[PDB]
Amino acid sequence: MENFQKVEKIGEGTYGVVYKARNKLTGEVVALKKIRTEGVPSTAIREISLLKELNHPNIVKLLDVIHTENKLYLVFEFLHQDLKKFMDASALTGIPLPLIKSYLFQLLQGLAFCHSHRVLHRDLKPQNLLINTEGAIKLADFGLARAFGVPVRTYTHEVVTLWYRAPEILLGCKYYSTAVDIWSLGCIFAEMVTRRALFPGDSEIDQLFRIFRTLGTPDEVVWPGVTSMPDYKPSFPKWARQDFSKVVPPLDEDGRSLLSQMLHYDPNKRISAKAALAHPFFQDVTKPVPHLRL
Ligand SMILES: Cc1nc(C)c(-c2ccnc(Nc3ccc(N(C)C)cc3)n2)s1
Repeated sequence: MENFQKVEKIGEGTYGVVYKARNKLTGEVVALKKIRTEGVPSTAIREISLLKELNHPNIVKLLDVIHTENKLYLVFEFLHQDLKKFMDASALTGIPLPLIKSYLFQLLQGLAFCHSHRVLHRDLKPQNLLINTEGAIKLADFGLARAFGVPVRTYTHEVVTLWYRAPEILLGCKYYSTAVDIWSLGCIFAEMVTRRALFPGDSEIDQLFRIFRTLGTPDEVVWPGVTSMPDYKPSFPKWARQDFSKVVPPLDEDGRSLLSQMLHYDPNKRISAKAALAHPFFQDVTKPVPHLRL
């Protein structure tokens, strides 16, 4: 739009490229997401528009949705840093535990809010988790999946990450729930603690087999109905489960306990965002300040 001046390519999401822009009028700076051209589906517009109402302290506010020349522009509140970069910058030392815990608690609140309104993210990842100098962390691109859909190949000619995708999605379940966001957050939680991706799969089956190698191949005992999933193959190699003490050290037992409940195979046994908030892991939760470099 003519009311925005692109300052820099802040990223390239699934539905489109994201830019840091300057409203030539208001003078406010925002992150402008342009989504590519038959005229854009009406259903999407109406769905995306509803998102303008779901406002929460831990959800990146969607200021306006601009649909001109039959193109889509999502105007979001701008934040100075994503979790990915912050992590890379913390690589040598690592993010302090008090901060990791504050971030998880805030993300969980955001999720609780979204899940209570029957809205899920479906594609949580370090790249759409934004932080500010205030010690707050926010979820970006919420509800955009129900608007369109994330494939395995992107227009940016790059590659879609499956590292945080819940097993029910990889196994073909087409009617997944809020539980998929909990799984992703769990994978992110573990990544913050170890400074290494939990399940860095390079393909769908490679992704599924890395999960299996660590948590063990799911069966009807631990996941009733798993063998009935569309893509479940009786020929899946049978891997034994591995202790969480080796999965995410030196995370304390409360943290390990919580992560374990966030990583349960059965979506129904997977702890909810609301319940996660009552976990003893957050008994001593605080809100530290990140040492950000901008
Ligand atoms: C994918 C994304 N989708 C949305 C809606 C994003 C967003 C929203 C608000 N601020 C920022 N800020 C921001 C993003 C990246 C960086 N980098 C330095 C990579 C700095 C600030 N990013 S990111």
